[PDB]
This record gives sequence, structure tokens and C-alpha cells, in this order.
Amino acid sequence: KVFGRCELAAAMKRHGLDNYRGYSLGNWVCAAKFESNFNTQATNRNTDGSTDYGILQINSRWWCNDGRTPGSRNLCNIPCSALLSSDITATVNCAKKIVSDGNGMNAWVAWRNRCKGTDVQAWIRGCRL
Repeated sequence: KVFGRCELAAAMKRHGLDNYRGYSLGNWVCAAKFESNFNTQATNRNTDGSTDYGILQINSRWWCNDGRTPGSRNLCNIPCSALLSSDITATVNCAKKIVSDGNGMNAWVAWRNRCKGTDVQAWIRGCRL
């Protein structure tokens, strides 16, 4: 499912991501935009052989099981395909574990590179929340 900006903002909000760990809603949306272009079906393979899945491009090396990443750790306890659903719940639960892990949102390269330090509030402007 390809989300609309405001639609995603409202779902993430509803899922408790606004200010989760001190990161405002616009950070989350900004990251989704740049990680997957708001598409829950986004997948991308990496050189280490791992793959990134979903709207937040969660990696199979640590976070989910895809059956083809030797040495995966499966920290969120889910199959990676659960991160491609139209229902963002598993993505959100898994993202909260990630962000709580120590480097915060820096875990997301597109976030660090394109969102961090910008006026991320722009991402939820005009939304009915």
C-alpha cells in the first residue's frame, strides 16, 4: 500500500510514534518518505546479503527473519514479510525497539542524511491530527 503523507502521519500517531523517544511525528514521516517513498511493499537488498523491508526499511540482519540472511538475529521476532503489510502495526512495534536501541533514529541512514536537522515539522503540516 502506498500511503498519503497525512494518512501515514495519522496512523503513526495513532500507533504512539509521536514523540516516541523524543522524536516528533514529522521525523517519522520524513524517514518513511525517504526510506520507501511511503510504500509498505518496498524491499532493497544490501551488499552484505541482508534486505531492508517496508516503509521504514527494516533490516533482516538484525530485526526480522527472511530465511536467507545467515546469522540474522530476529530481534523483533517476526518474519520480514510482516513488515510489508498495509497495516503498519508490526513495522511500528519493530521501529520502537530499534529507536530504543542506543543510536536513536540514526539507525535510519535516510533519516540521518535527509531528515536530521531539517524542519521536519513540514512533514505533518496541513494534516488533520
